[PDB]
Amino acid sequence: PKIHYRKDYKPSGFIINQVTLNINIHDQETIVRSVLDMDISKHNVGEDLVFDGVGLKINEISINNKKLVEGEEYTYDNEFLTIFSKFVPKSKFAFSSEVIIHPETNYALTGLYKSKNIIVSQCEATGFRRITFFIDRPDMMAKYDVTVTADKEKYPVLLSNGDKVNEFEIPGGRHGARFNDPPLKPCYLFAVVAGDLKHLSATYITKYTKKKVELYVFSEEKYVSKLQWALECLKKSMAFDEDYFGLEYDLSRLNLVAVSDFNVGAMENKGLNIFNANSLLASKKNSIDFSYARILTVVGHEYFHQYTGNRVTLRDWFQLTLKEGLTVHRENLFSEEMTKTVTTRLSHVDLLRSVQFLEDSSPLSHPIRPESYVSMENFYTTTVYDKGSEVMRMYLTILGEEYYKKGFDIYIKKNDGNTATCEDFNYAMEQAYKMKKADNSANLNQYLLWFSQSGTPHVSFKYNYDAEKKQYSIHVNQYTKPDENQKEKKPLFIPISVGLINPENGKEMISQTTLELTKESDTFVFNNIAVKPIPSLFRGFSAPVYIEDQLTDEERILLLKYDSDAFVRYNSCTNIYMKQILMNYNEFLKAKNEKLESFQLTPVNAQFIDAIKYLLEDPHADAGFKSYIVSLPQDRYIINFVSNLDTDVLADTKEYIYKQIGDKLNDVYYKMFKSLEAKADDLTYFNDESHVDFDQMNMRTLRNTLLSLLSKAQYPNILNEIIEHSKSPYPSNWLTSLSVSAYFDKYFELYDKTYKLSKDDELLLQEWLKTVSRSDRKDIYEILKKLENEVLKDSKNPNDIRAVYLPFTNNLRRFHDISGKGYKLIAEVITKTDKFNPMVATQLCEPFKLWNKLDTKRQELMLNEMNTMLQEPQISNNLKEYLLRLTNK
Ligand SMILES: CC(C)C[C@H](NC(=O)[C@@H](O)[C@H](N)Cc1ccc(OCc2ccccc2)cc1)C(=O)O
Ligand SMILES: [Mg+2]
Ligand SMILES: [Zn+2]
Repeated sequence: PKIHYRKDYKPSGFIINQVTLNINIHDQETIVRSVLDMDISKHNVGEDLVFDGVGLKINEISINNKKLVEGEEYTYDNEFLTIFSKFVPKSKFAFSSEVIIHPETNYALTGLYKSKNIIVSQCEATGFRRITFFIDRPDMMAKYDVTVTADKEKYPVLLSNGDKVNEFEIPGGRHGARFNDPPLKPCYLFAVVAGDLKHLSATYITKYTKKKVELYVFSEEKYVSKLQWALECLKKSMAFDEDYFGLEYDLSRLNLVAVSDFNVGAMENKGLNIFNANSLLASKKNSIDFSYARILTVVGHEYFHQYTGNRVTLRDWFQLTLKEGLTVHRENLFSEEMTKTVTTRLSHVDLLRSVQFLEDSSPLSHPIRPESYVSMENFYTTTVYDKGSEVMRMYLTILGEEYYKKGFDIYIKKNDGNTATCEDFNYAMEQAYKMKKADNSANLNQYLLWFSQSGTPHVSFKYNYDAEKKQYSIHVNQYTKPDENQKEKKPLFIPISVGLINPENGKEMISQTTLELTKESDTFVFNNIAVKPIPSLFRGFSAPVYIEDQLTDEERILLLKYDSDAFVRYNSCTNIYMKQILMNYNEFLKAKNEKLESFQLTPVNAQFIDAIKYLLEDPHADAGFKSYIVSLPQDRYIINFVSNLDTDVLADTKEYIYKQIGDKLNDVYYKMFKSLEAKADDLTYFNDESHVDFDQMNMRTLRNTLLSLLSKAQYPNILNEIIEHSKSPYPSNWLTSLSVSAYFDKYFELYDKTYKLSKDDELLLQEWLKTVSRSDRKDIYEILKKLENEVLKDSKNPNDIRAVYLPFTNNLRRFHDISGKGYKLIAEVITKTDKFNPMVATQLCEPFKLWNKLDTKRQELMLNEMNTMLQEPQISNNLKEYLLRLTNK
């Protein structure tokens, strides 16, 4: 397989100026006629004309309307069409082709495919070449004129990019629409949709130009009543880009379309965003709370690409983080402003430090701008997206809001409807940095290391306080562990937002301060510090690093109680838990290894338990934040701190810590579960489709977390509460009633009740499947088998497959069963899925990412399943490449 290197970028010897498509959809085949108006570029050296073209069946090809003949004048190997240079004109010419494709049997969901009764395209990154021949790379900018025809009764709604310029009838009960999109775009932003779609619409008037924009949200008829929140999210997105960035939408119309079968969450095709239904459709009756934030996130995110990705484009796929990390960052700012809850930021940090930190210490570790790739899996990653987002957010932290906005607007104005690279972004930020520091000497050259260096930096602290001098010192060190990408890691530009808390009264002792650490170590001294402070370090999580605060648990407790920054409070709690987990883990591990007949465990710090109770019982404290403090750190976060992690031992450690705290706090939890009911489950706005209260949803999160704690504990009579909860109108509640009932004889009664409530809404059924999969059941393997036989069957819908299996992979005790049966089961699913959808098969590999972090027995079991998969004669390029990289072959 071909390895592509970043440094080898060279412009094509061809230009494609105009694409004119005719897409004729029939029952058994789709006919795609394409005329490319092309030219020879200044880089041309009289090479062969080579088009990408995957799985296309050629009816004809022609140059200047002269039919070309196979073998003589072109060859085609199902991947590349080669037109021998002697037949390629030397000035402007027309290339035309007619190919046949088969969206009905395209279960890989890339290129043109059928999702239920909707025909839909997915072209990012390399899917356009599965529709027609092209030079399928994002620097080939062209104009598009697209005509789609189809059976009118089956496909009454025809959509593509641009303006609909004509609609016409065709003999045989068919009809057509022509869409012309004169602005240049890369082919990965082409889309087409045909179906019996229903819609909601609104008109948005832009802030400055006062342009009327038509907004249409589409879905199949069955679910059209689930579109209202998306439309509200879209309006919000557009207002935020105006308000924060001063950016308005440029086009007459924006369509959002929900489809049932989709490899990812959504896709920003220009004017025609296409979504996984699970990231567009929601109702209060038929969705869990999580859907509301998800739809807000995904509508926002694809909307923000209209600038960062669609108007300012990528020259090549190595710059992916410049559209994805920057767009994630824009959506984070949006969501933070929309939700007004601290849990928006904390949830993103929680993901980065579990999932992305895991990736960055795995054999898959890469910088946010990789130097090479064989498959797009090397790009579409939590590193590129989420660490990329934190790299983009660090500019805002360094510059502050006014100068960040100034630098952002420099980038937009300079690069609007060109291609840009990460260096172009850094440049624009640097111009702002100069303006802010007040000198053209200052630069951000060191900052560029965040794009090229892999691995997570470790930042550690020592302190000094001189009481006589009133002088306080923070000594900071950074280190990044060498890996496969850099043998010698350089110091990064790390911005460290800090506060100093007076431990006597909880007050801030200094103004807003961001320490700029640019060397391997530095000492920051503060004068006129009246009392020894407790430092509040990396406020807001100000750089994507392992923070080693070297604080005592008494200092962390004081921050947890009294600090002003939510992340630091959360982090201090996290750190207290980690110190406890590592200690108890080692005590259990020693008892297992030494086969001890008796041993001691270090109990949970009582003052920490007291602090949790203090916060829980504070009626002015935030319910979302409360839910994080009563939860231990994610397993995938904890794994970053333990070599040869024995999962069973970790499961015993967690059990012990949870039981220690519950033994003190269960009455508090019960009281709160009851006192929260009225506001959490308030039905006042249940039938107001547009009324979304993120604080109220966080109250339900807290109740549902507490209920789980109480049910695991077999708190007296909790089953009564569980059964009553099953009767709630909110799916978050009644599906929670299912999961927490796992600990009781009522589980299967609730399984049936909740199945019946879920079964007639495709997405709700998927949420039910997740709830069953995640259930803490001793007979979980038998339950999956029942899901497989009765519900999932041979569904190829990636939402169904992911729902049945992924939540189960997080079951620490059972997925990691020492027989290896869990690893076996998931490898079987990956291999089955790989036959028709290599992308989703590769997604299903996720639990294997930490394989080399586990105890040696499990390392061996996982490695055995990965090698079994690798040996499959029919393995896809995508899966093979992924597993080869993961297993360090
Ligand atoms: C909210 C947001 C983070 C949601 C998120 N959306 C996005 O990633 C969009 O903007 C992307 N352009 C859409 C996209 C994502 C992945 C992708 O694979 C190409 C590929 C091919 C082979 C192997 C791995 C990956 C193509 C498009 C979401 O879909 O989950
Ligand atoms: Mg289905
Ligand atoms: Zn994106």
